[PDB]
Amino acid sequence: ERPDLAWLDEVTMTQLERNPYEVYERLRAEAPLAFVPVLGSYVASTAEVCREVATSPDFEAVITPAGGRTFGHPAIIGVNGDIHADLRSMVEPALQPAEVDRWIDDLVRPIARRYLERFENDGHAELVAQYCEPVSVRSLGDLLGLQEVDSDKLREWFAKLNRSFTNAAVDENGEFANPEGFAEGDQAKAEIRAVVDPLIDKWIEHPDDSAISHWLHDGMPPGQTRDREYIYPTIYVYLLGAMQEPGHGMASTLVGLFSRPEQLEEVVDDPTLIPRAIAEGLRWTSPIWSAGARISTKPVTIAGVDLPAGTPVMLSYGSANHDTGKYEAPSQYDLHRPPLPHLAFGAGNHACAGIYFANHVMRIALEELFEAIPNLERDTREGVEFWGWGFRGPTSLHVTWEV
Ligand code: HEM
Ligand SMILES: COc1cc(C=O)ccc1O
Repeated sequence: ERPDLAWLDEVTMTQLERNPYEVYERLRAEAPLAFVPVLGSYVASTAEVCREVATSPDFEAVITPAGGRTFGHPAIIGVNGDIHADLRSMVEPALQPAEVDRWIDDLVRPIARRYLERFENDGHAELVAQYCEPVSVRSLGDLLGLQEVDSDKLREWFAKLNRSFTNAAVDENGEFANPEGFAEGDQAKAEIRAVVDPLIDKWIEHPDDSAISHWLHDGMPPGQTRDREYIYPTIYVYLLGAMQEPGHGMASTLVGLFSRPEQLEEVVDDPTLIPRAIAEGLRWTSPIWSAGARISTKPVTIAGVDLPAGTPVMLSYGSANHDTGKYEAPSQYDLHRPPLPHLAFGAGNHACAGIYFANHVMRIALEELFEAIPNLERDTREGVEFWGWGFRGPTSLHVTWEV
């Protein structure tokens, strides 16, 4: 509807999935808050606007249309008030820093070693499928109580939920343009139910130290549990983003380091720099790139746009993390970038609950990788492609090393 942005009418969903950075560079300059027709929503592209919307008292949580179609209610990312307070209290115990420090090393390090031992003497590997994704899902899967669900299956589930959650394209009338793209999300949920319903049956009668068992029991009156239908949407939140994003983050960090071979050498030589390398990695390609949204609760003015009450705004944190008002040459990976705040974990009341855990998973995984393969190099015979608008990461990461 905005005349000078008529070019946005020609932006396609495929373009945003393959490479959103050119469109979003224009948005950050022309319209930090803009309606994108193919997404059917206002989008916030700059750090100032994302931060304001995510922390404003005049906005509250909502799920995107395709996200809500995929997860239903009450997904922790999309609720407010008393329900959100309860779901936050439910997930937070195992994520508390002092608790994570008690067991994170004994959890992740043996998992990383197990997967590394399968290929560390081959001289070649595709690290997304052989290392980054397995370590991410096996670590969280064991924490949750899903020890008997294979990492192949956890990876398949987050991939299907990813595509369903981000099936956001809409047509002229604002209707989903690809309604059949939700079917594999529905099929993944059906499989998850078949596996998890018996585990919940068991945990209700025999609680244990698994996180989902504690979700059922913690804070409840004696003999009561949270109803499974009340917690399943937050289980899906985990089985998508919590399973996927640490693997995305460590892979993007590696791609970034490979693009700066001098900096990769530094980090291999001095592993205490791995946390700094990961933080730049998350800024450089944010795993949660534009998955979330807020909705206005009152009429509000943002970036010169007068929004009525009830207006959704998508939070494109991955674009915000390339805001040239903050960073110099943000499209380049730079380990020695001055440490600044970033928005890869969001902001406000709905900011990431698992930051401390996620950073440790990524750190320990990179530590063990660089120890087992110090002469790791990227297979330049292959190129690295990134995919995703809602969630973004490399689709593969071929490497080689002298055995
Ligand atoms: C590098 C890995 C990760 C990244 C980049 C990431 C990023 C984010 C982002 C951007 C949000 C939305 C924040 C907002 O809307 O302002 C979020 C929400 C959330 N994340 Fe993380 N995440 C990561 C890993 C994890 C892990 C491993 C867990 C659990 C163990 C987790 C648990 C959560 C939860 C529960 C929420 C919802 C918070 C709420 O709505 O109140 N995250 N995360
Ligand atoms: C932490 O996992 C999730 C986070 C988000 C944030 O927008 C969306 C879907 C997810 O599964």
